[PDB]
Amino acid sequence: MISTKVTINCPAGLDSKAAALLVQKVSKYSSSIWLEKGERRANAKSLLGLLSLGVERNAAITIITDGEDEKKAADEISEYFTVG
Repeated sequence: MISTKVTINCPAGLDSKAAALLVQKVSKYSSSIWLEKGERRANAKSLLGLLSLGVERNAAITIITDGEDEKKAADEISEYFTVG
């Protein structure tokens, strides 16, 4: 189980476009993947869960990965949220 803290460097945070792209990207991994904002939590495979987080631009978020590829998933999700 890996916890990595990141800043959402996305113009409208996790809006429809950014949440939908995360859901697509995250299907490539075998690991369970969740995002956490304070006490709000969502499975990264759930468009509805991601949207319900209400993540805005520059929000501090925790990426939680758990499974065979958990370190790869953690690095690539953090990269997606800082660089694009």
